[PDB]
Amino acid sequence: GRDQAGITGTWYNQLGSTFIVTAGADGALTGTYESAVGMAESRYVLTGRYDSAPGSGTALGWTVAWKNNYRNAHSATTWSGQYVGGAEARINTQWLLTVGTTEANAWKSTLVGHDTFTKVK
Amino acid sequence: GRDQAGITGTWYNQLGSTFIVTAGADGALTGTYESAVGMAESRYVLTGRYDSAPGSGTALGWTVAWKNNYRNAHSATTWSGQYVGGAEARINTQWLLTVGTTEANAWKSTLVGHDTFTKVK
Amino acid sequence: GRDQAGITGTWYNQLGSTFIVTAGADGALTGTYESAVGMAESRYVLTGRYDSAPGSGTALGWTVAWKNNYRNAHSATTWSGQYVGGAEARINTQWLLTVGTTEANAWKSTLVGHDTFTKVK
Amino acid sequence: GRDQAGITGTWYNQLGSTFIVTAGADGALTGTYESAVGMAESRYVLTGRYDSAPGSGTALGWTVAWKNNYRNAHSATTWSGQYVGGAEARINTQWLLTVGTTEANAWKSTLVGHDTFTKVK
Ligand SMILES: [N+]
Ligand SMILES: [N+]
Ligand SMILES: [N+]
Ligand SMILES: [N+]
Repeated sequence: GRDQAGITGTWYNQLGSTFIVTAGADGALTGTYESAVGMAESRYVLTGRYDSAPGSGTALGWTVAWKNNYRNAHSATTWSGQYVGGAEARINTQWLLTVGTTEANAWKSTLVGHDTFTKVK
Repeated sequence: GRDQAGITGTWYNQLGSTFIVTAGADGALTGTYESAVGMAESRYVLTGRYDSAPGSGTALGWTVAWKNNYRNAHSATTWSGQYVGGAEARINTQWLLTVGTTEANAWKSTLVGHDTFTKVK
Repeated sequence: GRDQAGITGTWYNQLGSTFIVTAGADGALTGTYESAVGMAESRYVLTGRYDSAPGSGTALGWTVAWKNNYRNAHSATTWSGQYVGGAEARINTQWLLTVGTTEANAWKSTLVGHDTFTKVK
Repeated sequence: GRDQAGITGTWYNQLGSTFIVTAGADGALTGTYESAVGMAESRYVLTGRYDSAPGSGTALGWTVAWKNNYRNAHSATTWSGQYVGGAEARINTQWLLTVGTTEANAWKSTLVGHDTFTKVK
């Protein structure tokens, strides 16, 4: 993949969170995510996909379900965005966080936000 | 997983699209997605995660990168939502679709929408 | 405005909420919104804008701050969408609900959802 | 309103755009928005609402329909967010931009993004 080498590795967001990803030649993303905010402790599995054949950014997305051996926040976040390489490489994303709720509370089950990931803290 | 059996199988959205998923005991989602709208032909790989231990819905998300052996739309969609079981089982989602763009066009790179998936067409 | 007459009046969403709007020739929307869900009782002021000169839908949006003489939920919702006329007229929207929070909690301050409004309940 | 004086005036986003707003004691926002990106030239009317009685930010939102005497982009943007006062005052927002489309293209009618407004450029 064009940006396979650029994506693989460790990324940090504006809040302190870290994620470590391997991009496969087949478009796969696999790794772990460690949050700095919210009901999250330690690492969580992440999986996703990217465009392996894009001047344009490389579109990608991934999911974390917020369950590991220390916490279950009954929720999942998806990040959708694009990787931009270079000396100031970035993964710029928007995200959706859905919490498991009763049907009566489903209208308020999904938060939206944005994260910018860089190679340095 | 509590809803592993409920999630695994074939789901249809309000637009005609189909997706087929296997939920693993470990929280993994793997399968294929076939769209009915947009720049999409045939099946695309999908991967995601769900809460394996939630009255509450089961939070989940998944990603499709819109590249296969017939099309490359240089884009990825993530769906975030919850599975609700029963006779009228549903996966209710919001989604984010990011297109790879130049930096100048990044402000207009992400679409948002919603899909409701059911077990019958 | 092309759809001024079509927009002006009373609309109902899928949850029971009601809103009453006047569309001005100048692109203004003014009216009241009464919710069926959440921390809301009675009517709230709404204001917005629409495209007065669009086969295409008419783009529009409006805001409600959730403060009236009975409740203050320290929050505001914006709806963005389009009006489609005809025998089955609809206003199809996505919405963002932001709650006032401390800076530490700002990452979780905005909910996202969707509402479909029709002329009949 | 607690933050009426703090909100009233001129704000600049990260892209260069400017908006000038008057906050009324009754929760009204009125003013003009001038974009730096997209199909926009000169000023457009904006209207919105804010929480006049919130440590917490002040929730607010507003709408711009992208029609003036120079351009009609057949679209409207809503911003939802919160005002935070102080020496580094900010209005932090998410936004939804809906374009008028045919029914067949409605699934791709709404863009999502974020803007941070400050009192200095
Ligand atoms: N965010
Ligand atoms: N949608
Ligand atoms: N919703
Ligand atoms: N954005």
